[PDB]
Amino acid sequence: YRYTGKLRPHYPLMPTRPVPSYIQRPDYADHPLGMSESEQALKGTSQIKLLSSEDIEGMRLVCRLAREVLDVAAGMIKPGVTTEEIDHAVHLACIARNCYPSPLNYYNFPKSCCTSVNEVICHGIPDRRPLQEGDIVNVDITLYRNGYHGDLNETFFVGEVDDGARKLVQTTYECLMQAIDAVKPGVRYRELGNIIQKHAQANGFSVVRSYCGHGIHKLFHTAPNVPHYAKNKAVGVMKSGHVFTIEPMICEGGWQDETWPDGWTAVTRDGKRSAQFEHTLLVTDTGCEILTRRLDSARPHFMS
Ligand SMILES: Cc1nc(-c2ccc(Cl)cn2)nc(NC[C@H](NCCCCc2ccccc2)c2ccccc2)c1Cl
Ligand SMILES: [Co+2]
Ligand SMILES: [Co+2]
Ligand SMILES: [Co+2]
Ligand SMILES: [K+]
Repeated sequence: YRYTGKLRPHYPLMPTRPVPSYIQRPDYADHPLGMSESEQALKGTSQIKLLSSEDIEGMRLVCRLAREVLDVAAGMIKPGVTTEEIDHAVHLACIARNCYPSPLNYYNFPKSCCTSVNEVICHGIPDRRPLQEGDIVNVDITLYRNGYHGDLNETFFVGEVDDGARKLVQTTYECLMQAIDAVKPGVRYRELGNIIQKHAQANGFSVVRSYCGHGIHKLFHTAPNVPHYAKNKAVGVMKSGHVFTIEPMICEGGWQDETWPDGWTAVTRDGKRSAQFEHTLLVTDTGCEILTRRLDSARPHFMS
């Protein structure tokens, strides 16, 4: 394998961390290959679930808790801290909230959250590498509670960053928020990618094509599929009661990705930087409810 940039994996990984048996598990937690029986039963299906009142309540609670856990991660972003230490703190923060960390053993994923530094687009595996000043780093959190998953991500600055970092992170955030702004019943899911790409393209950046936003509730990933690039052919129309994510991955250079021999880590083919943001949204009559918003602060961590 020829690495696309300077980043390398830092092994060995610590033994996987157990989740105490009192915390409710998703079906895949104990499947040997980490397969989700309830997801695979609905594979290849465009049909979007419409959430009941108790579904909505369950989605509200878990996305609130997921935010709390991301805020925990954010507080630890500094030079010399390893992504593995972030993951350990994340893992304990999920347990304290009586939640299962959804990434853990998801299709055998080894860790409790995804940490994506610089050229890693998404799905970075927490490891022994100390964060370096100048780095940007995305932490993507999902929690599982009483049957429901809640999912969000933010990109952070590691100490002081160069001007290109500031710009890429800002634009990425702007892309997310412009797409959230257009969410309301009757809007086509395929339109969000037109908005995202138009904004990224205007700022000299490209949009990753191989990963998408997703529906989420009792399933971690399900219908709808939500591309972040223009002229995509996404199937579906937004409706009051739909719950899904927008999670645009935006690149300094070109849009193309490939995966490390670990089966998970997705990196730019040119080794330039990528940034990402994610909220889980609920479609309402006025627009959408941002289930994963910060409740006690106006902005994402990179601003404050
Ligand atoms: C954004 C995103 N993230 C993930 C993801 C998975 C694991 C971790 Cl640790 C972090 N993120 N998985 C995703 N999708 C997984 C997905 N699975 C959803 C359920 C389908 C069940 C199924 C049936 C047969 C073969 C594969 C999958 C899928 C599988 C194959 C092609 C596209 C998407 C997505 Cl969209
Ligand atoms: Co993912
Ligand atoms: Co996520
Ligand atoms: Co997601
Ligand atoms: K990154």
